[PDB]
This record gives sequence, structure tokens and C-alpha cells, in this order.
Amino acid sequence: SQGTTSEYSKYLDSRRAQDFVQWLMNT
Repeated sequence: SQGTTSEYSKYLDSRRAQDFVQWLMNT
């Protein structure tokens, strides 16, 4: 997901960003 600034900032930071890259990769 693209998100909106502060919303995406979470999955651009630490743990959640790792889950997002793992996900993006699998997809």
C-alpha cells in the first residue's frame, strides 16, 4: 500500500517496513 504521509511512515520505519518488504517480495 502507498498510504498517506504519517500513515506510511510506520511501514517506512523499523519492524513494519521489514514486513512490508517481505510482503512486497513474496507478491
